[PDB]
Amino acid sequence: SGFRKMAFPSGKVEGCMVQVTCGTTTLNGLWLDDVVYCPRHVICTSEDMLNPNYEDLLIRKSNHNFLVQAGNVQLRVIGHSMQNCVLKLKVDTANPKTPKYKFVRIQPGQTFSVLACYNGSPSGVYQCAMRPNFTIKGSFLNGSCGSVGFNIDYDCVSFCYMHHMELPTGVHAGTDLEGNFYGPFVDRQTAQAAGTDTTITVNVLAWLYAAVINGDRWFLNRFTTTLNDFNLVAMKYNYEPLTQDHVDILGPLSAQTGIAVLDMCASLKELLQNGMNGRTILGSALLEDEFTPFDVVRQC
Amino acid sequence: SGFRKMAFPSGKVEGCMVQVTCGTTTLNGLWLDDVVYCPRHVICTSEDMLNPNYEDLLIRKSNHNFLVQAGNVQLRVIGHSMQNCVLKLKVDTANPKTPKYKFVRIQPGQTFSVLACYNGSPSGVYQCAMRPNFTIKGSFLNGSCGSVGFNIDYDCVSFCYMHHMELPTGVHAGTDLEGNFYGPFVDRQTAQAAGTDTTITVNVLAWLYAAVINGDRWFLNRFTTTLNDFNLVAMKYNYEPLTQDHVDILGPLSAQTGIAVLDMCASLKELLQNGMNGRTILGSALLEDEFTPFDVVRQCSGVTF
Ligand SMILES: O=C(Cc1cncc(Cl)c1)Nc1cncc2ccccc12
Ligand SMILES: O=C(Cc1cncc(Cl)c1)Nc1cncc2ccccc12
Ligand SMILES: [Cl-]
Repeated sequence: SGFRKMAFPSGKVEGCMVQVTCGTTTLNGLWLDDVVYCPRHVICTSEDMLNPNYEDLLIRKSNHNFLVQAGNVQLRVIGHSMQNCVLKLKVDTANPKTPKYKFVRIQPGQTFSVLACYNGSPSGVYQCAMRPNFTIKGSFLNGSCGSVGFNIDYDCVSFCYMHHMELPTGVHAGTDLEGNFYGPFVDRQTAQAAGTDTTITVNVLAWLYAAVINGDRWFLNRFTTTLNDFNLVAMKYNYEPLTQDHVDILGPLSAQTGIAVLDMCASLKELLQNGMNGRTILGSALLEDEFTPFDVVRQC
Repeated sequence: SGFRKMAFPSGKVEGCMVQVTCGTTTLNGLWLDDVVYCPRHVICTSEDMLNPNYEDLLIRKSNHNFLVQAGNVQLRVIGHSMQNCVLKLKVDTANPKTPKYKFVRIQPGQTFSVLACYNGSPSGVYQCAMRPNFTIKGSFLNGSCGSVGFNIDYDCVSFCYMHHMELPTGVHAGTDLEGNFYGPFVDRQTAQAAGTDTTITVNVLAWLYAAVINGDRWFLNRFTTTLNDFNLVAMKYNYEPLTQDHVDILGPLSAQTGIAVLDMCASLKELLQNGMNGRTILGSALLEDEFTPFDVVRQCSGVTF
């Protein structure tokens, strides 16, 4: 019993964190096999942050301009290339602690663990979700760039995020491990704003199922709803539309608890209308949307 | 920016997790040097659990009755002994991944990271606090016994908790690494109930400072209070008393934000008597009490391990 925001154990990722220095800038890199991946903005100066020409800046660099430190050992860069917004530094040593891994691009609503790092050293691990506006609500200070988001599948690490920047509202933007940004963001200091965020509806429903599995039933009601009526109500509270894919994904939780998805959708509509009235669900006074249907099944 | 419930990086502890099997029971063990530590209830049957004589049950066991598995390698047990509610299995191999470590007993209100394990394999890591009623509000399924709680200080792991059981309310009880239970709990299948819990006041204040550091100031007010008046109010809402030690510990956060501790207590007093009024603090509609003053400083200053 119990329901916690739970991150994956970070050990497999910790053995991959290195420090990358280029001139006066120091950030984190991910060392897998003989390649160190890091945000390409490590090559930028003060004059190169509004409109950097990364191809132009990178061509002026030599391998010895990149200082890579893995623990107290300096690694030798023997090649460099850019793939979208990530810099790939070929090193003369394969990381002996390289886990079984994959690079996966995730969709909004998906969760992942973040190993927040500074100077190539892991400082904390937390859990977050890719918001519908493609930002993440992380906990990051200056120097955290290059920190990664991941999930674990048995013994395989799926790297899904690399931290690049903090937007004016304090939220964070980054890329997959192929350097493709999540969202309409660019690695430039030009004025950028995250779109209005919305609640991840499928995740809230999954968390309501987690609460039922844990014995919390106060919010249940005798009503059901059509998918369309639910979506008309949901949109008014800035909740993401619930698709037939989401209904299908909630099938196993629906089968386990005996509460049909549209029946739970009517509970959610009622909660949105009434609030909680001094009550909590799984120790929370707000509807939690950073647990996917997959997370709920795994944890329960 | 941002404020998350953040656990310590679990790698140093992951390299210590092993699976311990005794008869039909399988749980987790902590392999440090040449000793595997695990809950002594691994030697119990369902009947033994009802009223166990652990000295009697342990004397009947031989080293070969304990199957210890570290990854896909079986370790050989060469000795066994009991220290309070923890079983210590001497193995013929020192764990090459043994980090610098200490066994520390924590106080209620202190936080720590839990590496939840099943079959000697780490499955998740989460941050929690030792409640004032000595339970932890964890997330554990059957097979999680032997999962450990820890903190990291520089490169040293301080092991502070080992999971033993789930109480009827769904909360969890366990011991320090010397086998001494936190709280008035016993390792027996019997009627046990956690006491009425209270809010960790010093931690709520630390989290209010974290909110101010992150730009959330709506709850601040012009008022201050005496420590006695605050404690009279706090006692009424099932909040732990705030001591002069807690006030001193909140000193650095008070200096950084410019809000005296008793000034933040007057904000907390008003939050208690009046509620949040539709507002949130750090994305929460409840006052969070599972971040200590040290956790707030660590997170808002980026300390690494
Ligand atoms: O945002 C940047 C640098 C940067 C700026 N403009 C564009 C790019 Cl691609 C990168 N860094 C930071 C990341 N995360 C949290 C931070 C908290 C404080 C200060 C800096 C932080
Ligand atoms: O509580 C026990 C076994 C036990 C029973 N009586 C006394 C002792 Cl010392 C130990 N196990 C469990 C621990 N944590 C979460 C669990 C969720 C479901 C089922 C079992 C769980
Ligand atoms: Cl402090």
